[PDB]
Amino acid sequence: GLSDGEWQQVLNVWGKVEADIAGHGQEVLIRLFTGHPETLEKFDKFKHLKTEAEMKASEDLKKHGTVALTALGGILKKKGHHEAELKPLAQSHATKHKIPIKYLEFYSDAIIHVLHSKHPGDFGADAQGAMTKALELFRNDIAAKYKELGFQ
Ligand code: HEM
Ligand SMILES: O=N[O-]
Ligand SMILES: [S]
Repeated sequence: GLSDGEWQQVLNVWGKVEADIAGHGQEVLIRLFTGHPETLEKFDKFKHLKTEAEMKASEDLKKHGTVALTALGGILKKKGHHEAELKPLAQSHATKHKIPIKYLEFYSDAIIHVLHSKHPGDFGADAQGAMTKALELFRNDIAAKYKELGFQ
């Protein structure tokens, strides 16, 4: 788990996302898709996009970015007591969307990158530590459900 101090830092950083959830959610998926084009292939409805500019221009991409980061935000605000929130995501991502856990690692990395890129000099070493631990906690708990489902 995380200490109370660490959860405080996590949710303080999340304040930055909450002020522009769609812009942050869009940049996260653009960073995913451009750094790891295999990820793009899991979305039939984005799979049409060839270029980053079409990605930037895509209002449905922004919308999905909003859906995804809102769901992460809700999970983070449970400070690890997130069993009921994780279950359906584990199930849909492992069994319907067929998303290898490695791609959730790429996604977590993309969140860190995007925070530094939008807030350079304002995402301090303590905050990156705490945010990385929360994301790892999420991945570990999801990984347990994937194992249960035989996906990984
Ligand atoms: C923190 C990580 C993530 C969160 C919180 C998240 C959340 C969500 C949510 C709330 C939905 C809609 C509800 C559902 O289908 O369960 C969704 C749909 C989906 N997610 Fe994720 N997701 C995450 C990571 C990923 C990653 C890494 C990928 C692929 C590389 C992915 C692929 C998808 C796909 C394909 C859909 C279906 C999209 C559609 O409507 O056509 N997700 N995600
Ligand atoms: O909760 N103090 O690390
Ligand atoms: S997603």
